[PDB]
Amino acid sequence: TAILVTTRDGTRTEIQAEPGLSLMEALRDAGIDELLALCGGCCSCATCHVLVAPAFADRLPALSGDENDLLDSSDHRTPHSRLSCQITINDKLEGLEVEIAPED
Amino acid sequence: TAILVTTRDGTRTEIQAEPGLSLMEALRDAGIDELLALCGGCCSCATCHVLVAPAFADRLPALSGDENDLLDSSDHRTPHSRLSCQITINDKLEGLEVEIAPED
Amino acid sequence: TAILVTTRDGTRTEIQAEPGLSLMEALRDAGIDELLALCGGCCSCATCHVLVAPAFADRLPALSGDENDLLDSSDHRTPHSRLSCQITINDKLEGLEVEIAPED
Amino acid sequence: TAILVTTRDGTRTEIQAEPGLSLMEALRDAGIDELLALCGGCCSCATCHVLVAPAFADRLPALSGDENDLLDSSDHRTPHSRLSCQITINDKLEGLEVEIAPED
Amino acid sequence: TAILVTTRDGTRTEIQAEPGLSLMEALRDAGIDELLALCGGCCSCATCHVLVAPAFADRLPALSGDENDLLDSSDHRTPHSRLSCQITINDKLEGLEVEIAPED
Amino acid sequence: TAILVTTRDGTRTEIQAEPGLSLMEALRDAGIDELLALCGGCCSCATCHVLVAPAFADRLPALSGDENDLLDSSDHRTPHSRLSCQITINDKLEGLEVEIAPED
Amino acid sequence: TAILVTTRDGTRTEIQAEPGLSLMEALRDAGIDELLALCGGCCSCATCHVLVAPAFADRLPALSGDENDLLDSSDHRTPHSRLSCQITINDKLEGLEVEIAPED
Amino acid sequence: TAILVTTRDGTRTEIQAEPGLSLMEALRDAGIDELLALCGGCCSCATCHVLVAPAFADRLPALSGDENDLLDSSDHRTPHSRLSCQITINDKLEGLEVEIAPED
Amino acid sequence: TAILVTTRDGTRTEIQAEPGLSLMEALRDAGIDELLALCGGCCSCATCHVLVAPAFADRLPALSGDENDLLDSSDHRTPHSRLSCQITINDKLEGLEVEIAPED
Amino acid sequence: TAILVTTRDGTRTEIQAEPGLSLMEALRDAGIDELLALCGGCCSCATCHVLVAPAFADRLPALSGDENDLLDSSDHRTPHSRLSCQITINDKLEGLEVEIAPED
Ligand code: FES
Ligand code: FES
Ligand code: FES
Ligand code: FES
Ligand code: FES
Ligand code: FES
Ligand code: FES
Ligand code: FES
Ligand code: FES
Ligand code: FES
Repeated sequence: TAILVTTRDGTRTEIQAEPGLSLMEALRDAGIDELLALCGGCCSCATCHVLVAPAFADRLPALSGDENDLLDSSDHRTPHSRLSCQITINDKLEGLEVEIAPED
Repeated sequence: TAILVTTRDGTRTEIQAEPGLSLMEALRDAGIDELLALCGGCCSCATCHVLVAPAFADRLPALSGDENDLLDSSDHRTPHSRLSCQITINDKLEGLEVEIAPED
Repeated sequence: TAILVTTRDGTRTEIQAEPGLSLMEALRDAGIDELLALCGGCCSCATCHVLVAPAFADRLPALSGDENDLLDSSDHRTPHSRLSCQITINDKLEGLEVEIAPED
Repeated sequence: TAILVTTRDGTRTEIQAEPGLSLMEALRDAGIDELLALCGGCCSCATCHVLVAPAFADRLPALSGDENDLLDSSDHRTPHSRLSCQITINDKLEGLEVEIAPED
Repeated sequence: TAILVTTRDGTRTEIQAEPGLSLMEALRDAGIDELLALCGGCCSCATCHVLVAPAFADRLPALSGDENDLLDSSDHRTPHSRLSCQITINDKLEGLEVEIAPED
Repeated sequence: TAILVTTRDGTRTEIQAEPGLSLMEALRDAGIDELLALCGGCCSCATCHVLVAPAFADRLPALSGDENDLLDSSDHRTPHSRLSCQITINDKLEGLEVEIAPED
Repeated sequence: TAILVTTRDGTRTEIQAEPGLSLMEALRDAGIDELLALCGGCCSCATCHVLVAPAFADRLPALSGDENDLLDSSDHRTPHSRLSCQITINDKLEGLEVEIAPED
Repeated sequence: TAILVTTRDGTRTEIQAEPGLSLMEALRDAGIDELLALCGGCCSCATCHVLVAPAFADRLPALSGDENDLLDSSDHRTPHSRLSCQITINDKLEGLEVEIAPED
Repeated sequence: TAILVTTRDGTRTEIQAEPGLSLMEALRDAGIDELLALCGGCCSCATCHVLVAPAFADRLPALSGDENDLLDSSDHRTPHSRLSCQITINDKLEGLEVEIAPED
Repeated sequence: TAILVTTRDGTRTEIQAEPGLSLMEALRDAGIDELLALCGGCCSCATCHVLVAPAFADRLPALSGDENDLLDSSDHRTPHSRLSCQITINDKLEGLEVEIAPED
C-alpha cells in the first residue's frame, strides 16, 4: 500500500509497498538506497531507523525491547522513532508518512 | 483476511482477521479463548504459541531471537512454532493455516 | 482483600490481604511460613511461586519477561504460575484462589 | 481511586482510577493522551515515564531492574521517576500525585 | 564453489555456491528446501544447523559465542555443528562437505 | 554497630546499626530519610549509593559485577562508591564512615 | 561466631567464624577443605554451594539473581541452597546450621 | 583478491587478500601494523575497526549484534563501520575500499 | 613447562610447554590433535575442555564466569574442568596433570 | 619477572613478580598501593586498570569480552589498557612496562 517517504535531504516520494514485506524491504525495493540495512533486517543495528508520523503511532504494532534498545543508541531517536525492518506492511498503514532518520 | 485455525481438540475453524492486528489478537477477537496470552502480547511468555503450516513459513516475518528463546521453553516447539503475538495480519497471510500449540 | 490460599499439604486458609502490598508479603504476613521469599521480593528467585486459579488470569497484570524466565526454572511451572511477589493486592483480586507451588 | 496528575504544561487535574489497572491505563482511560505508551505497557520503552511525588515513594512497589534501565535512557529521569505501566492502581495510592515526564 | 551436501535421508548431492553468499543461502538457492532459515540468517535460531566434516574445520572461521549458544539448544549438536548462515562461501571452501542436521 | 554518616549537606552523625541488616536498612532505620531505596535493596537501582571512606575498603566484601554496573550509571560514582544495600552490618564495620552520594 | 557445619560425610563440626569474612572463607580457615572455591569467591561458580537449615533462612541476606542462576546449574540445589562466598558472617548468624552440598 | 586500504595517515595501498581469511588477518599479513587486534579476532574488542566505502556495503555479510555493540563503543564509528576480523575474504570483495578507523 | 597430559584413550605423554602460551596452544603445539579449539581460543566454545588434577586447582588462576558458563554446557563437566585455552602457561604449573575431557 | 611499573605520579620502580600470580597481585605484593582492587580480582570492576607499553601487547594473551566491557567504562581507557588482575605473570613478560591508569 501507499507510503510517503521523506529522505534525509528533504525530498519526498510516494511508494507502493507490498503487504507482508517489512517497511525496510519496501523502502529498499523502491530504491531508497540511502537506508542501509546493515544487519539485514534482523533487529541488530540502528541503520533502518525512520521517524514515523505521530498520527500513525496507533496503527503500528508495539515496539519490542530489543528495537527500543537499538533505537536508544541513536542520537536522533525521538518518541516516534521506529526500526523500519520491524514494521510489517499491511492495509492499516495506507498513507503512512515516514522520514529516514539522520545518520547514526 | 481468512485464516484456518486448528484448536487443541483438533477441530478446524475459519476466522476473519483484520489486517494490522497480531494473529494472537485476531484469534481472541474471533472467540478462540484457548490461547492464553499471559504477557498480553509483549513477547515475554510462550502461551500464545502456534504451529504454522510449513507452506506458509516464508510468508511470515523472520522470527526474532527473543521469540526463539521463548519457544525453546516449550516441550511442544517444532521448527514451525511461532508466537502468534509476533505475527502481524496482512493479505499475504490470506489462507494461513495455524494450529494452537498444546499447553506448556 | 480476601484471598484463599492452599498450602503444599492441601490445607486451605482464608486471609485478609492489605491493598498495595504484594501477594508474597500478604501471604507471609498471614503466617504462610512455607513460602520462602529468598530474594526478598526482588524478582530474582522462584521461591514465591504460586499457582493462580484460571478464573483469575484476566484479573492479574501481565507477567514480565524476568518473572517468566524465573518461573521456567521450576519443574512445576504451569501456564497459571505466578511469582507472588510480582502481584500487587487490590480489590480486583477479591476472592483470589492460589496454591503455593510444590518445592523447586 | 483519586489521582492528581500534572500534565506537561504544568496544569493539574484529578482523575478516577480503577483498582487493578496500571497507572498508564488509568491515565489514558481518563483522557490524558499526552502519555504515549509505545510498547503498549510491556516494560520495553520509556514513554510512559512519570514523576511521582516523594511522599508516595514508599506506597509503590519496588522498581525493577528492567524498569530502572529503561528510565536511565531518559534525560529527565529523577530518583522519583517511574514507568506508569509498572504501577498497579490500589486504594493505598488514594490521593497519589504524579507528573507526566517531559518528552524523551 | 562446489559443496557436497548430505541431506537428512543420507543422500549426497553436489551443489554450486557463489562466493559471498552464506552457506545457508547457497544451500537454499540450490534447492535444498529441507533447510529452514526461520530467522532469515540473522543468527537467532538453530534451523540452519549443519554438520561440517571434521577435515574442513580448520578452513572455516571461528564460531562466535552467539552461534555456539544457539547450537547448544539443539539435541543433535556435535562439536562440528555450525549454523550455515554464519559461513561465508569462498574458494578455500572448495569441496566442503556438510550434512543437514536432524530436526529440533 | 557504630557508623558515622555524612549526609548530603555535609553534616556528620553517628548511628547504631544492628548486625545482619544491610547498611541501607540501618541508615534508613536510624532515620537518614535522604537515602532512597527505590528498588527495596534488591540491587536493581542506584539510589542507595554511598561513598565509603578509603580506609574501610579492605573491611568490606568485594563488590559484584551487578553492583559495579549500577554504580556506573551515576555521575558521582567514585572508585569508593558502594550500594549500601549490598553491605551487611558486622562488627568488623565498627566505626565505618560513609557519605551519602549526591543525587542521580 | 559459631557455625555448625555438616560435611559431605554426614558428620558435623562447630567452627568459629570471624565477623566480616564470608562463610566460604570462614569454612576454609576452619579447615573444611571439601569446599572448593574454584572462582575464589567472586560469584562465578557453584563450588562453594551450601544448604542452609530452614530455621535460618530469615537470618541471611536476600539471595541475588546471579547467585540464583549459578545455583540452578547444580543438580543438588534446593530452595535453601546458598553460595557460602555470598554470605557475610555476623552475630545474627550465631548458631547457623549449614551442610556442604554434594559435589556437582 | 584485491583490497584498497587507506591507512590512518590518509595514504592508500592495494593488497592481495587470500580467500577464506578475515579482513583483519589479510590486512596484518600485508603488513598493516597500524591495526591492532587486541582480542585476536574473536569479536570482543573494537581495535580491528575499519570504515567500509559506501559502494561496498551490499557486498559484505550482514552486521551481527555483537559486532554492532562493540562498534558503538568507538567515538569514530559511522554507519559504514565494520570490525575487519568479522569479514571473510572472498571474490565478491574484489576491489573493496576500506579505511582504518582512527584509534579509540 | 612439564605437563602430564592424559588423552581420551588413556595414553599419557609428558610435554614441554612454553610460558605465555595457553594450555590449549601448548597441547596443540605438542601435537595433541584430539583437542579441537573450535572457537580458536576466544572462550566461546567448550571444545578445549580439560580435567585438571585436584592437587593443582590452587595453582591455576580463578575461572571466569564466562568460562564457567561454557563448561556447564558439557555433559562431562566436573568441579575440576577448565577450558585449556584460558590457562596461561607458567612455571607454577610445572608438572601439571590434565586429562582431555570426553567429547560433548 | 622484571616489571617496569610507572605509578600515577610518574615514579618508575622496577619490580620482581612471581610466575602464576596476577599482575595486580604482583603490583600489590611489591607494595604499589595506588592500585585498588575493589572487586578482589574477579574481573568485575575497573580499578586494577593499567596501560601496557605497545611493544608488549603481542606478549600478553588476548583480552576477554568481559575485560573489554569493564575497561570501556573508564574515561582513561586506551587501546593498550588492560585489567592487571587478568594478566598471569610469566617469563614471556620479562621486562614488561606498565603505567597505572589515572583513577576513574
Ligand atoms: S536493518 Fe538492522 S535493525 Fe533493521
Ligand atoms: S502473549 Fe506472551 S509472548 Fe505472545
Ligand atoms: S521472592 Fe524471589 S522472586 Fe519473588
Ligand atoms: S508503556 Fe512502554 S514501558 Fe510503559
Ligand atoms: S537461519 Fe536462523 S540462525 Fe541461521
Ligand atoms: S536500594 Fe536499589 S540498589 Fe540498593
Ligand atoms: S566460590 Fe565461586 S561462587 Fe562462591
Ligand atoms: S580483533 Fe577484537 S573484535 Fe576484531
Ligand atoms: S577454544 Fe573455544 S573456549 Fe577454548
Ligand atoms: S580487580 Fe576488579 S577487575 Fe581487576
